[PDB]
Formats: sequence, structure tokens, C-alpha cells
Amino acid sequence: QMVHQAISPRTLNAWVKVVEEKAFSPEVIPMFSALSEGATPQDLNTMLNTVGGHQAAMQMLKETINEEAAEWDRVHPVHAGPIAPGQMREPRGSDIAGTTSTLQEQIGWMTNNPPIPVGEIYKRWIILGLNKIVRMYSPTSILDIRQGPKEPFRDYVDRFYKTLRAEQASQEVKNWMTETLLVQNANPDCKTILKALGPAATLEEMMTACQGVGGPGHKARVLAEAMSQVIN
Amino acid sequence: QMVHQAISPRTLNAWVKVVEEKAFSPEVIPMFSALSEGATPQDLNTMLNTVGGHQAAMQMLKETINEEAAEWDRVHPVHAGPIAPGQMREPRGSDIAGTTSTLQEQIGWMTNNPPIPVGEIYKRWIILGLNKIVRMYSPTSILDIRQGPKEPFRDYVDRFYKTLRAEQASQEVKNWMTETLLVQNANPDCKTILKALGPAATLEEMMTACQGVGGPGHKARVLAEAMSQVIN
Amino acid sequence: QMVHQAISPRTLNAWVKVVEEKAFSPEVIPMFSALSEGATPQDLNTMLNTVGGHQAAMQMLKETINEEAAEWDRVHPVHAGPIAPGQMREPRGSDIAGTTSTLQEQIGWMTNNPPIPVGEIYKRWIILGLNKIVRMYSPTSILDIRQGPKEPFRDYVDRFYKTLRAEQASQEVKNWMTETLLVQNANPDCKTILKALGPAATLEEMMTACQGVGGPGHKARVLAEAMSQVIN
Amino acid sequence: QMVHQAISPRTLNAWVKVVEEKAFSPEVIPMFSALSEGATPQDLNTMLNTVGGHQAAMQMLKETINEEAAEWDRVHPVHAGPIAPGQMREPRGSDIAGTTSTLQEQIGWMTNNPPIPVGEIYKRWIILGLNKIVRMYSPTSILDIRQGPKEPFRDYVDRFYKTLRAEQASQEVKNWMTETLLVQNANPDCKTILKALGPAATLEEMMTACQGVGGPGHKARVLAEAMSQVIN
Amino acid sequence: QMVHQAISPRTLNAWVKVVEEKAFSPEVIPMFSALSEGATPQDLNTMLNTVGGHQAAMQMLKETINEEAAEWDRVHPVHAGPIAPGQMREPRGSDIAGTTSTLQEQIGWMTNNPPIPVGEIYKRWIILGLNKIVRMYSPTSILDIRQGPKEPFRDYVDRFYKTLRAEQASQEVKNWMTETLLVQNANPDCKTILKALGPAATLEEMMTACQGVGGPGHKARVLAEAMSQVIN
Ligand SMILES: CC(C)(C#Cc1ccc(-c2ccc(Cl)c3c(NS(C)(=O)=O)nn(CC(F)(F)F)c23)c([C@H](Cc2cc(F)cc(F)c2)NC(=O)Cn2nc(C(F)(F)F)c3c2C(F)(F)[C@@H]2C[C@H]32)n1)S(C)(=O)=O
Ligand SMILES: CC(C)(C#Cc1ccc(-c2ccc(Cl)c3c(NS(C)(=O)=O)nn(CC(F)(F)F)c23)c([C@H](Cc2cc(F)cc(F)c2)NC(=O)Cn2nc(C(F)(F)F)c3c2C(F)(F)[C@@H]2C[C@H]32)n1)S(C)(=O)=O
Ligand SMILES: CC(C)(C#Cc1ccc(-c2ccc(Cl)c3c(NS(C)(=O)=O)nn(CC(F)(F)F)c23)c([C@H](Cc2cc(F)cc(F)c2)NC(=O)Cn2nc(C(F)(F)F)c3c2C(F)(F)[C@@H]2C[C@H]32)n1)S(C)(=O)=O
Ligand SMILES: CC(C)(C#Cc1ccc(-c2ccc(Cl)c3c(NS(C)(=O)=O)nn(CC(F)(F)F)c23)c([C@H](Cc2cc(F)cc(F)c2)NC(=O)Cn2nc(C(F)(F)F)c3c2C(F)(F)[C@@H]2C[C@H]32)n1)S(C)(=O)=O
Ligand SMILES: CC(C)(C#Cc1ccc(-c2ccc(Cl)c3c(NS(C)(=O)=O)nn(CC(F)(F)F)c23)c([C@H](Cc2cc(F)cc(F)c2)NC(=O)Cn2nc(C(F)(F)F)c3c2C(F)(F)[C@@H]2C[C@H]32)n1)S(C)(=O)=O
Ligand SMILES: C=C(C)[C@@H]1CC[C@]2(C(=O)O)CC[C@]3(C)[C@H](CC[C@@H]4[C@@]5(C)CC[C@H](OC(=O)CC(C)(C)C(=O)O)C(C)(C)[C@@H]5CC[C@]43C)[C@@H]12
Ligand SMILES: O=P(O)(O)O[C@H]1[C@H](OP(=O)(O)O)[C@H](OP(=O)(O)O)[C@H](OP(=O)(O)O)[C@@H](OP(=O)(O)O)[C@H]1OP(=O)(O)O
Ligand SMILES: O=P(O)(O)O[C@H]1[C@H](OP(=O)(O)O)[C@H](OP(=O)(O)O)[C@H](OP(=O)(O)O)[C@@H](OP(=O)(O)O)[C@H]1OP(=O)(O)O
Repeated sequence: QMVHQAISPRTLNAWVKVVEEKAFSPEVIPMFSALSEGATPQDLNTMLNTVGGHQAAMQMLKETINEEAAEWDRVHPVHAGPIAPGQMREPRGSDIAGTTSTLQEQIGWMTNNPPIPVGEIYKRWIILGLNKIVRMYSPTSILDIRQGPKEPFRDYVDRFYKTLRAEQASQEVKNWMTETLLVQNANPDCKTILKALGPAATLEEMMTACQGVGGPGHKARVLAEAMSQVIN
Repeated sequence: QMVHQAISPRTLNAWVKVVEEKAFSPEVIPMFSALSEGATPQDLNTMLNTVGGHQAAMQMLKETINEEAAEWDRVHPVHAGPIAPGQMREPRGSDIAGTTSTLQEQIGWMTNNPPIPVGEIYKRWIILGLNKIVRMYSPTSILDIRQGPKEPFRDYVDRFYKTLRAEQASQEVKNWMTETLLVQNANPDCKTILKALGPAATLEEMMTACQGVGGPGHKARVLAEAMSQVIN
Repeated sequence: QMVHQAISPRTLNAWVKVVEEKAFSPEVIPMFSALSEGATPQDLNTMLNTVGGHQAAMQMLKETINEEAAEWDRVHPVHAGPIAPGQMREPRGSDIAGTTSTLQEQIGWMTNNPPIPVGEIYKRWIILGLNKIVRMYSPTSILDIRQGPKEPFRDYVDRFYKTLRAEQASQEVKNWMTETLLVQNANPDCKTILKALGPAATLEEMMTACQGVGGPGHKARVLAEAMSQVIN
Repeated sequence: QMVHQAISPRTLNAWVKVVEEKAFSPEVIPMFSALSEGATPQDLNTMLNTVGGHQAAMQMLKETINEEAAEWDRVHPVHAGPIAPGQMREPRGSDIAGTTSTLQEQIGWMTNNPPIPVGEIYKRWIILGLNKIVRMYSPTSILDIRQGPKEPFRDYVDRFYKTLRAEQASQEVKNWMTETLLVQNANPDCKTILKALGPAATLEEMMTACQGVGGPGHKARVLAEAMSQVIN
Repeated sequence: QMVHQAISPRTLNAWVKVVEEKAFSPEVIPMFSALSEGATPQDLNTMLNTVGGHQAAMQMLKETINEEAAEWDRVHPVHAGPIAPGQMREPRGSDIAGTTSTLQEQIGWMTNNPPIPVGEIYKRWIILGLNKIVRMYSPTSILDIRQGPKEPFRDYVDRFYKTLRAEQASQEVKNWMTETLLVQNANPDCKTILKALGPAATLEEMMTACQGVGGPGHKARVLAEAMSQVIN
């Protein structure tokens, strides 16, 4: 037969925009519940594959799906023997998840009498994964990258640029983030030097200027400055 | 038969990441060319539907595809007469674009003898559209929203928030953009008042303070201050 | 039969020069796409084996190819039974990647009716790997090796020479890099000592001169110098 | 038969615009590869013939194509002579490039069973040529035409006007280039005289004024001025 | 039959790494002799085609191979008459070089009774070529580009950038090379001006500042300054 509730182009685009705009806020759960209703496991897998970024969250979702597939296998004992020509094989957990089943098999299960709604079962598994992501997963934010009090400026710059590469933004916005947040979120010891350097300093100049922060000479210099302020 | 070069989960995710990270920089043309080789028009349509945002760009792409389909229809004249039972209908432009053709028909055209590579024809049409986008389309940027010299502060705030809603960023990043760019990119007449308000000013207080800029009272007051400087 | 699109000597040399000149900049993706079109998986493997250096990137590419081969195996079920004498075995994921297939088998698949373009499928897998490399892989640079603020000079020298051995350069250029960058990219505490040492100092004398930096005596001496400057 | 992927008017116009806008930046390689897919060698030659200017680059491309045709002829031995009435002659290197083959022969090769993708082979040869151009060819720029320290002003003017005639620009832009760059890019010895002449000076007047630069009289005069400054 | 000593992926990669790391130092001769032993002329040609850069060296090697092939043809007289059906044609010099012989013919010669080791003969020819390269070929070096005493700065800059384009380095290393060596290896007359310009000067500003060096004005000015020092 045919699946009447196969996802339309606008449904897929709406799901993509939901993920891009809201990330994994709780709002994602109702949206996925409504956009994916009636769809085959193949359509749900398409929707899950359209998620860009958030690799850790997607791995969490995959783990949850695998656990639910194991639970399905536990509850449904394997039947051994020759299947009737009219009948078809009973779904397994991987069949529900669509890893070991074709679209035709999923449609056959969904449109059979009695019907096995593999799409809805898989949808509930995905919802469990999404709930776990919403509770547990925290996406990386370039706004959260601050230099530690004893962190070398080079390591902080490396973390900043890694997070910026993972950041969802336009290249112009990422350039503006580099120009604004990197110096601002440095620790006070490095920030003093960076401000003394001037606004026109390049990254190499900034990195050389802070290369000694925490070394013997810089420690002695700041200690002597504080002691001189005290004596005066 | 079956299509061996149907897009895999990783192929679709790579396309999604390419669009999210590069927007419509020229790099999008090779990637789409390489990620979509040998795919059916249905897979191409899926890839196009996973593009979030850039609605004007997608409208441009659709116009280009429609014009290419019209060109195909002009080149291939429709032949009147019943098709042979072992033969299938010759594709029209809409058939290549995937609008009026099913996946089975596309596979039949691609795997026939002689083959009609509808996927590759549609790929070239999409590449023409993408080239037009890369040449002529410029995405909206929150960094580009600046108050006009005579523009009311309300209108500028409205434009800023519309562009922010359209911006591809996390909610925390969007909040930071609101806290940073809105006052910064205001015109000097509003910006002096906004600075006089102080950092703690809310949006409504900021908008009330600038409500009279350009009115008779504000014009008279600034002229009076300037002539106070002059006749000092 | 024969493969009409086997890579020519100039095609292979062009690929080698692309890798040597641009490393894994995005330009590598279109170039590989155009140089390898119509080639057997054996030719693509020949092209991949000519990449000198970038071992981590090539391991990434191999992981991507293995994932795509697993996806192929998942989508193509194994058929058990006696193959027809006029027929050949259906390609598996390793067969497309060329690990478990011979050049004759690849040519037979590519030139059969219906054809299985194993070269094109493998090319898309390699393109996915190259896209991952372009996005995620960053080659080591001798210019990026700087001494940490608390790093011993000997450890920094070891890191510098390891990176220099990995660097793509002529031996004369590498000697010039040793003569220019090693002292330049040392931290301020070691740089002071190295500059006081003189331009004729050897590597052993430089390591001896900086051997005590961060030790108790050096710390006391720099502290005393700072305090003396403060008292005076 | 007929070629389904024959270049459309928009495809050819896009190729022309790509060449006009980007000259031979790396971007030309993907665009060509995308615009020329599935086309006959005749369409490829039409695409190549629309390149205006860059004659040296076109010559390099022709040399690369001839080299690839020679390689093809080396790999494919010439048949004995008994051509089957139902079969057609096997293509040579010149047939792949379309110099000695007609459109009908190219279509026959492309649509035959087994197929010989003469268009794609030729496209690979053209891509090799374009890669050579991108790597090696540098277009002449009016911005780079500067007078040598001992170059006569007449010779520099002649070089400037030759380059300007070769430059891609409108006549008004060329006139503005003449009014701006010619005096600006002269050597200091001629530039001083040109500045002393005044903005209204014509080309003939400037050329007459600089006719003596480097001669014994001008050298003696400039030396005398320098010595007079020294004595005073 | 089959060639048991066909080059493995690691053999080819080792040869590529040898050429990239050692260029044509004498170490290349043993390495090539060891990696290539027992291989067909086709494998030898692959290894030679994987050499990027050093085009003059490769031309020398090709000339040496052609002369050795001529020597082989002189020593082995061509015999007129039909070859025996069980026998194969006797190799010519081009057959040993692999230009006019297919892989099947090479394998047939190497595995015949008595055997003709065309691979070993070709290897000795290549060794002669590599020896000629090691003795007579010196690769271009960016470190060797120095401005002549009265070379115009523009010509020296052109030479520097051509050599830099030919240089085997990463783009970052080439940028650093431009930042360091170009001013450093200018002649003293231009170098004084370049230092007077300052570190922030662009290439166009440097070319304008040195455009007059060697012209009448600059010669008179420097002579006048020297005479000022003398008559001081
Ligand atoms: C052809 C088509 C119709 C299809 C299909 C199709 C079929 C099956 C599956 C699949 C479903 C369920 C399980 Cl439980 C496993 C499994 N279990 S296992 C042995 O432990 O790994 N494997 N698969 C791969 C299988 F089946 F192919 F083997 C699956 C997918 C998933 C959909 C999915 C994506 C996701 F993110 C998280 C999920 F929970 C499920 N997509 C992938 O898995 C590929 N992926 N994975 C991960 C990650 F690791 F981060 F989670 C990532 C991807 C990514 F999308 F690239 C993206 C960056 C993130 N799609 S179409 C048009 O969409 O291409
Ligand atoms: C079921 C499935 C396999 C399928 C399919 C499927 C089938 C056909 C088409 C389609 C293709 C070509 C043309 Cl030429 C037309 C057409 N020509 S017409 C009379 O002028 O409108 N109509 N269609 C709708 C048709 F065919 F249904 F009639 C099409 C699509 C397109 C793919 C596409 C997306 C795109 F962005 C630009 C394109 F050029 C083509 N997607 C849509 O069209 C929906 N869309 N449109 C637009 C816009 F208008 F902005 F461009 C937008 C969307 C959006 F994705 F929401 C996104 C915000 C942007 N997908 S699946 C798993 O992928 O869901
Ligand atoms: C004879 C010939 C025609 C052939 C062939 C030939 C045949 C197969 C393969 C191969 C292809 C695909 C997979 Cl998926 C695996 C696999 N999968 S596995 C079980 O997990 O390891 N193994 N192979 C080895 C196999 F098949 F032989 F078993 C492969 C290769 C690869 C080509 C390749 C190179 C590459 F860099 C990255 C790739 F993704 C694929 N070359 C190698 O792999 C050897 N290599 N590997 C790595 C690394 F580890 F860094 F990635 C490195 C090399 C290196 F080249 F030395 C270089 C330093 C880097 N070539 S010829 C003229 O070319 O000599
Ligand atoms: C009927 C029709 C459909 C056709 C065809 C048609 C057929 C063949 C060829 C051709 C193709 C390949 C080779 Cl390898 C040779 C060859 N090899 S050879 C013995 O060394 O000269 N000769 N030809 C002439 C041949 F075959 F006709 F004899 C060719 C062309 C080329 C296409 C081409 C253009 C190009 F720029 C660079 C190329 F590599 C290939 N166009 C020309 O060559 C004319 N050209 N050449 C050069 C230059 F020298 F600068 F590169 C220039 C032109 C120019 F366009 F004027 C432009 C200023 C530059 N077109 S159409 C479109 O006319 O209506
Ligand atoms: C298909 C395959 C199995 C094969 C083969 C294959 C077959 C033959 C040959 C060949 C061998 C010997 C001679 Cl004596 C001649 C010849 N004699 S002649 C009439 O005077 O020119 N011609 N050939 C071309 C022939 F045979 F096609 F006619 C050859 C090559 C050579 C191998 C080679 C490379 C080399 F550097 C120096 C050599 F001495 C020999 N590679 C080329 O020639 C292409 N090349 N040439 C030169 C240069 F000119 F600089 F030396 C350059 C290249 C380059 F690689 F691009 C690189 C920049 C340098 N490869 S595979 C997988 O490897 O692609
Ligand atoms: C009589 C005078 C008024 C004064 C009073 C005394 C005097 C003084 O102290 O001023 C002693 C120094 C001299 C003699 C001047 C006169 C001028 C000359 C002269 C400027 C002459 C032109 C010559 O130039 C050339 O030959 C051109 C050149 C490029 C070198 C070439 O052709 O190769 C040079 C060599 C540059 C000299 C330098 C010596 C002095 C200053 C004298
Ligand atoms: O007590 P110490 O044995 O002398 O330890 C010191 C000291 O650590 P203490 O807090 O225990 O005193 C310093 O201070 P902390 O950072 O750990 O708070 C620390 O680092 P800093 O000097 O940068 O502050 C480092 O001192 P050093 O920089 O010399 O490594 C360390 O080791 P030392 O014994 O070598 O001084
Ligand atoms: O000074 P240059 O820029 O190099 O050019 C030359 C050159 O001088 P050099 O010795 O430095 O090369 C000539 O040679 P000399 O006599 O000084 O040895 C000299 O005179 P001659 O040409 O007669 O030999 C004179 O050349 P000119 O007669 O043109 O003045 C001079 O100046 P120019 O740069 O103007 O040629």
C-alpha cells in the first residue's frame, strides 16, 4: 500500500527550522510529536539525520533508541519456523528503528491487518531520547568560554576557537565574536596586558604579549608592583 | 531496479552542515555537486528541503529550476500517441524536477536502456540556481542593521528585532546581540541619549527617551546647545 | 572490457600537486571530484596513497570510508546461493572501497549491464571523508609552536623539533626555521636568557642556560631583581 | 539519438559570466565541472570558445588538451581496419576533443552500448588544463604597470596603453584609469616633472616634458640641485 | 601470470614521502632502488608520476631514460618476421620504459621462460637519471633570492614571488617567508628605504618607495648625502 502520512516538504523544513531555532529546548518534543505523526520509521530517520551539530545529543538519542529496541526485543520473543506466505516477519527492535528494515517492510507492517504501528513505536522511543537530551544535554556556547585564573592564554585561545568553530553563526557573526569576546573573557592578568596592547593588536601579538603570564618574571613583576604600591 | 547512489544518512547530514556553516558561499556548489551525484530527483528535493532559512534564495532556486524545466520542455517536444507497454512515458521538465514524478518513475528513467539521467539533469538545474544565489543573494545580517540619520528609534528597533528573529544564532547569542548591537548601531542623536540613560535602561525606557528625537523640541534643544557653544 | 577514464600520468601528478600545495583546504574537494571522475576504485586508492603526511587526516578519511561501506552493506542485503555463470557477485562495501576487490572485478562491475558505478560510489565516500577533513582537521604548523609560560625549555625544544620533522619544507628552510623561530617563540623568561647569551649560542648552550628557569634559584633571582627595581 | 544534457542557453550564459567575473580563480574549476556535465565535446568547445581575452591561458589549455589526447592515443591502439558495418570507428584523442569528430559521431559514441563518455573524458582534459591555468597563469593588470627607475617615459606610456587595451573594463573606466594611474605610477624622476606640469597637461605635453629624463642634461641638473642643497 | 613484487600502498607512500622529505639528495637512489625492486615498469612509472615539483629534474630523468632506451634499441636489433604464436614480441626500449607496452606485456616478459626483467632494466635507467639529477640539479630556494646591487625592486619582488610560488611549503609558512625574507634580502639601497618605511608598510607602498632607486634623482641624492658627510 502507501503511507498517507508521509512527511511533506514543508513538514521536513519545519522540523529543520525547529531544530535550528530552538536547539533542544522542551519545545522540540511537541513539535517532533506533531510533525512526525503517522510517518514511517524511514521518515523519522530522515528527520533525525537533518539535525546539524549537537553530535553529543544525537549520540544520546541513539543510545536511548538502542535501549528501547532492546526492551522491544525482550518483550517480543523470537518465533522460529517458516513464515506463512501471506504473513510477513514480525518486527524486531532494529526493524522498528529502521536500521534493518526497508521502507516497504515498514509500510507493510503499518498497513497490515492487524497493524503494527512501527512509526508510532519508534516515535515514542525518539521522544524518550529527546526528553533525555532536553534534561541532560547542554550545548556548547562561545559566551561561556572564559579564561581560567591560571590558564595559559594560548590554551584559552585554543578552546575559544574550537567552540567558535562549533558555534552556530554566520562567518561575519563569528568574526564579530572573535573581535569582542576573546579579549573580554580573558582573565584579569591577561586582560591588563591586552588592553595595554591596544585595539589594533593582532592575535599573534596578543598571544606573544601574554606568553609570560604566570612565569617567574611576570609573577615577580606583579608582586613588586603591588609591594611598591604598598610602600608608597 | 534500485539506485546504488541514493544518499546515505551521512551524505544528507553533510549537506545540512554545509548549508548551515557556509550559507551560500561558493563552496556550496562543489559540495552539492559531489554529495548529490547519482541520486534521484527525490533525494535532490530532500536535500533542498533541508535548507533552513534563506527563503529568498530558495525562491530564486525554484525560479531557476522552473525556467530550466521550461527549456527542457521546449527542447523535447511532447509526442502524441499511446506509449508502448514495455516503454514508459518520456520525462517532462516537471518530471525531472520531481514535482510530477514518483520515485519509481525516476528510478525507471535512470535505470532504463538507454538511460535518462534525470537526477543529473536536475542536478545541473539546481547548480544553475545555486550559482545565481551565490552571485546575487545576500543574507540579512544583524550586524548590518544601523539606524538611519533621520529614522525614528522605534522603526530602527523594529528592524533590528525582525533581523534578529531571522538571524541564525542561539537564544543566548541573540540576547547578547540585543545587549550589544542595538545601542551601538543607533544614530548619534539617539546614541547620546541612550548613553545618558545608563546601562540598566530597559528597552521601553530607551524607546521613551528617544521618542522625541527629530521632533521640534529636540531640534530646538540641540540647536540651542550648539549655539550656546558658539556664542560662549 | 577497459576503463576509458583511467587516471593519466598528468591526472595523478595534478592530484599530488593539489595535495602538496593546498593541503586540505576546501579546494581539494572540487579538484578530487574532477580528477577522479570515471576512475576505478583502484585508481582512487592510488590517488589516496600518494598523500604524504597528514596521517591523522587520512585516518579520518579511512574511518569515513568504513562508515560508508557499512551503510552500503546495511542497504544491500547479502544474497546466498549459486551465482549465475554469466553473472558476477554483487559488490559489497569493501569491494567498492577496493580492499576486497580486484581491478578486474571493479571493471566488470563498472562495464556490466546494468552497470554498478563502484568508482562513483567510492568517490562520494571519499568526498565525505575529505569534507570531514576540511571541517575538522588542522595540520600542525611549526609557526604555532610557542613555549608555555611555565613550560621547561627542553620540553619546548622537543615539541619544536617534532613539529619541524613533521613540517613540509626543504632541509634548508627547516634550518632557517630553527635559526629564527626557536628563540623567537620561547617564553619571556627563557627569551631574556637566550638574548643575553648571544647570537652564536648553540642549542646545547641554550638548553643549559635555560635549564634553571622556574627553579628555586631563578625564581628568587628574578624576584630579587624586581624588588630591587622597586626599592630604587 | 539525442543528448539529454546538452547545454541550455542559461548554462552557456552562466559559463560566460563565470569567466567574465572570476577570470581564472579556483572557482572556475567547479563551475565548469558542473555546467558541462553530460555535454558533448562540441558543447565543451562552444563553452571554451566564449572565453574572451586570456589568450595565453587558452593556449595553455590547448597544450594540456593535446597532451591528454596524445596520452589517450598511446593507451588506445589503432585498430587493424575491418570496421563492422553496424559499429562505428573507435574515437581517437582528436575525436575526444572534437577537432576531428562531428556532433553526430560524439552523440553516437555517448549513446552507444557500451557507452564511451567522450564528453566526460574531454571534460577531465579541460579540467587538467584549467588547473594548470589557475596554478600558473597570471592575467595582465593595468594596476601593475609601473615605470622602472631608468625606464624612458615613452616606453612606460606604451606599456601602459598596451595593458589598458588588454584590460577588461568599459571605455569610461579605461579613460578614468588613464587619467589616474599613468601619472601616479610613473617613477619619481618623471613624477616630479609631471606634477610640475599641472593637471591640464595632455599626453603629448607630459611626454615632451619627460623626454629628457635620464639624459645628460637632466642628470647634471638634478645633481646640481642636490649639491646646491648640500652647500647651502 | 602475476607479479608478486607489485608495489604495495605503503611502498608507494614511502616513495612519495622520500621525495617530499629528501628532494633529490643522494639518499633517493638507494630508497628508489629498494622500494621499486621486482616491480613492473608500470609501477615504476606510477612512482615517477607521484613526484610533485622538480619538473626540470624530471625532464632530465626522462632524457636519460630516452637515451638508455636508444642504447637498448642499438644493442638489440629489430628482427623482421612473424613472431611465433606461443612467443611474444621482443621488447624495445619504449617497451621497457613502459610508453609502448601494456601491463600485460610487461608481466609476460617478466614471467616468461627465459625471463626478460624489463622492470629491472627500467630501474637501472631510472637510477642513471636519478644520479644525473643528484649530481647536476639544484632545486630553487626562496632563501637564495636576493636583490642584485642594481636590480630594480620590482624585478626582485617578481623573482621572489615566482620562487615562493614554486617553494614547497604551507601557505602560512609562505606568508611568513614573505613577511621576513623579502625586505631582508633586498639590496642595501632599497633596504634603507624599506626600513625607513616601517613594519606596517604594504607591498605596494614598498614598491612605490623603491621605484626611484637607481634613477637620476636617487643617485644624486645619495651622492649629495655622501658629499655632505665628507665636507662636514
Ligand atoms: C536513507 C535514509 C532514508 C536513512 C536512514 C537511517 C536509518 C537508520 C538510522 C538509525 C536509526 C536508529 C539507530 Cl538506533 C541507528 C544506528 N544504531 S548504532 C549501530 O548504534 O549506531 N545506526 N543507524 C545508522 C544505520 F542504520 F545506517 F546503521 C541508526 C538513521 C540515523 C537516524 C538518527 C540520526 C541521529 F543523529 C540520531 C539517531 F538516534 C538516529 N542516522 C544515523 O545514524 C547517522 N548518524 N548517527 C549520528 C550520531 F552518531 F551522532 F548519533 C549522527 C548521524 C548524522 F545524521 F550524520 C548526524 C550527525 C549525527 N538513518 S536518509 C534520506 O536519512 O539518509
Ligand atoms: C516528500 C519528499 C521526498 C519531497 C519532495 C519535493 C518535491 C518537489 C519539490 C519541488 C521541486 C522543484 C520545483 Cl521546481 C517545485 C515546485 N515548483 S512551483 C509550482 O513553482 O512551486 N513546487 N515543488 C513543490 C511540489 F513539488 F510539491 F509542488 C517543487 C520539493 C521542493 C524542493 C525545493 C526546495 C527549495 F527550497 C527550493 C527548490 F527550488 C526546491 N520543496 C518545496 O517546494 C517546499 N519549499 N519551497 C520553498 C521555496 F518556495 F521557498 F522555494 C521552500 C520549501 C521549504 F523546503 F519549505 C523551504 C523554505 C523553502 N520537494 S521530502 C522527504 O523531501 O519531503
Ligand atoms: C596496489 C594499489 C593499486 C592499491 C591499493 C589500496 C587498496 C585499498 C586501500 C584501502 C581503501 C579503503 C579502506 Cl576503507 C582500506 C582499509 N580499511 S582498514 C582495514 O580500516 O584499514 N585498508 N586499506 C588497506 C588495504 F586495503 F590494503 F587493506 C584500505 C588502499 C588505501 C588507500 C587509502 C589511503 C589513505 F591514506 C586513506 C584512505 F582512506 C585510503 N591505502 C592504505 O590504506 C594504506 N594507508 N593507510 C593509511 C592511513 F592509515 F593513514 F589511513 C595511510 C596509508 C598510506 F598510503 F600509506 C598513507 C600514509 C597513509 N589502497 S597502489 C598502486 O595504490 O599501491
Ligand atoms: C563549430 C563549433 C561548435 C566548434 C568548435 C571547436 C572544435 C575544436 C576546438 C579545438 C578543441 C581542442 C583542440 Cl586540442 C583544438 C585544436 N588543437 S591545435 C592543432 O593545437 O590548435 N584546434 N582546435 C581548432 C579546430 F579544431 F577547429 F581545428 C581545437 C575548438 C576550440 C575550443 C578551445 C578554445 C580555447 F580557447 C582553448 C581550447 F583549448 C579549446 N576553439 C579554438 O581552437 C579556437 N581558438 N583557439 C584559441 C587559442 F589558441 F588561444 F587557444 C582561442 C580560440 C578562440 F576561441 F578564438 C579564443 C581566443 C582563443 N572549437 S563553434 C563554437 O565554432 O561554432
Ligand atoms: C597510467 C599510469 C600507470 C602510467 C604511466 C606512464 C607511462 C609512461 C611514462 C613515460 C615513461 C618514460 C618515458 Cl621515457 C616517457 C615519455 N617519453 S617522451 C616522448 O620524451 O616524453 N613519455 N611518457 C609519457 C607517455 F608514456 F604517456 F608517453 C613516458 C610515464 C611518465 C613517468 C615519468 C615521470 C617523470 F616525472 C619523469 C619520467 F622520466 C617518467 N610520466 C609522464 O611522462 C608525465 N610526466 N612527464 C614529466 C616530465 F616531462 F617532467 F618528465 C612529468 C610528468 C608528471 F608526472 F606530470 C610530472 C611533472 C612531471 N607514466 S599512472 C597510474 O602512473 O598514471
Ligand atoms: C669648485 C667649487 C665651486 C667647489 C669648491 C671646492 C669644492 C667644494 O668643497 O665644494 C671641492 C669639492 C668639489 C670639487 C666642488 C665642486 C663640485 C664637485 C663635484 C660635485 C663635481 C661633480 C662631480 O660629479 C661627477 O663627476 C658626477 C659623477 C656621478 C660622480 C660621475 O660623473 O661619475 C663630483 C665628483 C660628484 C664632485 C664632488 C666634488 C665637488 C663637490 C668644489
Ligand atoms: O608551596 P609550594 O611547594 O611552593 O607550591 C608552589 C605554590 O603552590 P602553593 O599554593 O602550595 O604555595 C604556587 O602557588 P599555587 O598556584 O599552587 O597556589 C604554585 O604556582 P604559582 O607560583 O604560579 O602561584 C607553584 O609555584 P611555581 O610557579 O614556582 O611552580 C608551586 O610550586 P613551587 O614549589 O615550585 O613554587
Ligand atoms: O650608474 P649606472 O646606473 O649603473 O649607469 C651608468 C653606468 O655607471 P656604472 O659604472 O655604475 O654601471 C655607466 O658606466 P661607468 O662609466 O660609470 O663605468 C656610466 O657611464 P657610461 O655609460 O658612459 O659607461 C653612466 O652611463 P651614462 O653615460 O648614460 O651616464 C651611468 O649612468 P646611466 O644610468 O644614466 O646610464
